[PDB]
Amino acid sequence: MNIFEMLRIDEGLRLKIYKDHEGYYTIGIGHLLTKSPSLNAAKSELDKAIGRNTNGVITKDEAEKLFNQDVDAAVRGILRNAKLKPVYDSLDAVRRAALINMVFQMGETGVAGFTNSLRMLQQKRWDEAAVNLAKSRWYNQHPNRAKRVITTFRTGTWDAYKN
Ligand SMILES: [Cl-]
Ligand SMILES: [Cl-]
Ligand SMILES: [Zn+2]
Repeated sequence: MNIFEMLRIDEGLRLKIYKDHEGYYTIGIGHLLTKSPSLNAAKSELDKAIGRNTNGVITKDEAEKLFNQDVDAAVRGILRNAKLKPVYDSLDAVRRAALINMVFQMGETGVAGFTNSLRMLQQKRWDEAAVNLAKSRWYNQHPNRAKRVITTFRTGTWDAYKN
């Protein structure tokens, strides 16, 4: 398993613009288009992102392209951040993936705000981190997804994702 497969399971794949669980316009593999309520604004953004008049629909390949770009950006977000990098650098491969997943979902800034959990993870206090991470809006709004990520941080294995 790897980050891509992991995120593909958590985000799914949709080829037509859709409203996500937060009520925003998204497409492909969790690719947010706009937090605005206008579909037009979302189509504009889509065309801009893809480089063609899409009419709100894209191909698998195009979705995969947005996805590669998005995963790249999450990583770069991590590496650039003073609070995230040192943690990331302390972790094993599986756990790094769980950090990336969160950054992809919520943004570098968002994750950087989990001071306490970050600190526990850096100290390798897994069980503690996992409890702390669950005390969040993130967990409460996405219990199944959040449980898969937290487990991954807890065990360092891909178990939550096997299926
Ligand atoms: Cl793009
Ligand atoms: Cl969920
Ligand atoms: Zn959400």
